[PDB]
Amino acid sequence: SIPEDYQARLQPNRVEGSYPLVRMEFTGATVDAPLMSQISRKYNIDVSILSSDLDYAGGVKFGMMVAELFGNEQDDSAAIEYLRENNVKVEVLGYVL
Amino acid sequence: LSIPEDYQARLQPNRVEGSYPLVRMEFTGATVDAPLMSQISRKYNIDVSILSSDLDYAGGVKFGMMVAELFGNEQDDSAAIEYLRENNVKVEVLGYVL
Ligand SMILES: [Cl-]
Repeated sequence: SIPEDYQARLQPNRVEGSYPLVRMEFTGATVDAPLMSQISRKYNIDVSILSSDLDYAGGVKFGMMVAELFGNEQDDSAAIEYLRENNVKVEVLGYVL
Repeated sequence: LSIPEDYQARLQPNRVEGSYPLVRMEFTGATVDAPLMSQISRKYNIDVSILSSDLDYAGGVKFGMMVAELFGNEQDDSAAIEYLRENNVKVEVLGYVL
């Protein structure tokens, strides 16, 4: 489920002037922390949230979020590995030009 | 419009020591097109602890709701809430979580 105007602009590889579009999955294995806040501060990422379907039930926060990550290549790569280190599953769908 | 049991039990009408606001934020096509959670995370040093979100993007518009606990100082969270409102996010302070 990716909006069609983002699809039309989605490329497989990173070109000049494009930014990663990610789908992030959260489960009861994901570290319990304000991770979007932390990468916003630590790596100078603007997390442009497109869609989310996160829920909290039975003591667990779970679901998915799709976001475009605005920053530079070094910073967005660092932020993606930080999220993976904290057990967010991150799929880099492509780069939005 | 639901809020998880365990949060409900801890949710107070007023701000006490060691409590933090729980907010419900509504996004419509009137909301400024900006990475607002990132912006308040930096500008006001707010940790946005997201409980639930139901945000969709269709037809050029992001819309829906997000419920989050806002961790920071009282001065900073009040400033961040006003910043969100100024950017046309509807913000309901549901209470304070102790
Ligand atoms: Cl946002």
